[PDB]
Amino acid sequence: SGFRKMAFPSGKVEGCMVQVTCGTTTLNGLWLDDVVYCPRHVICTSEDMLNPNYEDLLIRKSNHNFLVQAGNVQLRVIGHSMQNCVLKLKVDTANPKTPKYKFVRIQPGQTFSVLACYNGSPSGVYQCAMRPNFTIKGSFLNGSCGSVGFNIDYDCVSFCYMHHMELPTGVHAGTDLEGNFYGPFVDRQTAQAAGTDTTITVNVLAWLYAAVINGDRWFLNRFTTTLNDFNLVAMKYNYEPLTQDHVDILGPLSAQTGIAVLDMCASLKELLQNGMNGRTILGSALLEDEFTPFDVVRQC
Repeated sequence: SGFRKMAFPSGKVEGCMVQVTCGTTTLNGLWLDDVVYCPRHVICTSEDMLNPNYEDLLIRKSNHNFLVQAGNVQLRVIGHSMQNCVLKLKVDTANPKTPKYKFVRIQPGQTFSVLACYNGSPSGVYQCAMRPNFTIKGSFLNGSCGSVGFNIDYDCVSFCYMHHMELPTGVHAGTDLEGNFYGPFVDRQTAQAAGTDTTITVNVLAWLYAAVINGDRWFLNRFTTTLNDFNLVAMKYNYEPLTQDHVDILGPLSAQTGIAVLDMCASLKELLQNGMNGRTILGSALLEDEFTPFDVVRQC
């Protein structure tokens, strides 16, 4: 037993991180098949980021301006194009370590694993959630740019996130591997607002279920509730409102624990209306939202 915030094993993706250097900028790229994916602001200087025009600046770049380095060996670049905010560098060799992979755009509230890198080398791996405002709360020092996040299913790596930039509020932002940003952000160094960060209600429910599985039961009050009353209480407290789909997804956990979903909603409402009084749940003094229902089932 016990319950940890695990991340997927990272060996398949480590096999794929390279370093891309253009002009005086250096960040990390993703070498899959005979293509390398990286953020396009690899081509920008620092004064460039204040207001960059990417077609204009890309037009003063040719194939030999880009240094792709994998471990100690240099990749030969034989084509370059820009798909939204990712640059794609066609190189002359396939990655012999390319896994079975896919590019998927996740939805808010789902989770993934980030492999944090600097200079094409990994330094760490951690599990994080796509916030409802499409930012994430990561760990990214300079040169982390181009780090990717991913899920693994059996043998197949679904890439879902590539890091682009840190907002002036310390949260981070990025794109799918087709270059479209998660959220209303742009790759420009200007003041950009993230909206209200709400809590991923269904995840919190899944975690309370994980808590019951592992013996932590003290929050299980004697009430029940309705979906409407619960959304009332959720919206007062900046909680993403609960839908019958959410209730369905928690079916497995419901049946395993013998606790109806709406009874769980009653207990969660009570926790929202009265704090935790100093008790913990699974060793946390606050309500966790970075585990999906699928996360909880996989671990348990």
